[PDB]
Amino acid sequence: DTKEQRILRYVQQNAKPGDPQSVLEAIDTYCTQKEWAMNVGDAKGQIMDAVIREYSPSLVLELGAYCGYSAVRMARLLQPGARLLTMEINPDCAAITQQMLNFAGLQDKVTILNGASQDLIPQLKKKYDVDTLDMVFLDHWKDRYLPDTLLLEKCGLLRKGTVLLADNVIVPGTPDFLAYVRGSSSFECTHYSSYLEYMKVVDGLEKAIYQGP
Ligand SMILES: O=c1c2cc(-c3ccc(F)cc3)cc(O)c2ncn1CCCCCn1ccc2cnccc21
Ligand SMILES: [Cl-]
Ligand SMILES: [Cl-]
Ligand SMILES: [Mg+2]
Repeated sequence: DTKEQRILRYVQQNAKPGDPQSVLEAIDTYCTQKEWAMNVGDAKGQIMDAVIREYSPSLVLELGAYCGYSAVRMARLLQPGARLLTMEINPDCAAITQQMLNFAGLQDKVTILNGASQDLIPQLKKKYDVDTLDMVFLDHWKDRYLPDTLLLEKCGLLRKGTVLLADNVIVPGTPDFLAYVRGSSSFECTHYSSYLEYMKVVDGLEKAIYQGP
C-alpha cells in the first residue's frame, strides 16, 4: 500500500466515525509519529479555522484535496447548507479524500471535482451551478496559483469580498502569486506566518481579498 492508504486506515482504526475533530487528530498523530505527509497540519490549520469562522462562507472552492485533511477542517466549520467543492487531479487521492469525508460524516457538505483546475474552473458556472465563490483555498501546484486566480476572475467567479487563502507561500513557495496579489489594487493582502506541517520550518498562509476590477 501507499502512504495515503496507511493514513486512511489509521484514521478508520483510531478516530471516531462521524467525529471530524477526531479525524484531524488521528491524521496529525500519524503524520507526526509515523510518516510525514503534505497535509496543511494543525499549525496552519488553526489559522484556517480562524479565517473560516470570521467569514462563515457559504460556498468554498478548494484547489488540491490530497487525503482530505483541509476539506475535513473547513467542512466541519461550515454552517448548515453551506458547501465545499474540492478539486483533486490524482484519482487515487480523490478516492482517499472521499473515503475520509465519508468517515468524518461530512459527505453531504462536500463535492469532489475530478481533474485539473485549468479544465474544471471553466465548468463551475454551468456544470456545478456556481454563481460566485465566497472563499478559495489554494493548495495545489504552486505554478497554478497565479494563473488560476486570473482564470477565476476571467470566468466571473470572484465577487467583492471573495477571500483567497493560499497555503505554502513560503515553502515550497509561490513567488509569482505573492508578488502579483501584493502589488495589485484589486486585492487586500495579509500574511500569516506559521510553520510547515509537522516541521520546525517556517511557512505561511496568504489571505488576499478580492476588491473588484
Ligand atoms: O506539493 C504540495 C505541497 C508540498 C509541500 C512540501 C513542503 C516541503 C517539502 F520539503 C516537500 C513538500 C507542502 C505542502 O503543504 C504541499 N501542499 C500542496 N502541494 C500540492 C500537491 C499536488 C497538487 C496537485 N493537484 C491537486 C489538485 C489539482 C488541480 N489542478 C492541478 C493540480 C492539482
Ligand atoms: Cl490537506
Ligand atoms: Cl503542524
Ligand atoms: Mg500545502
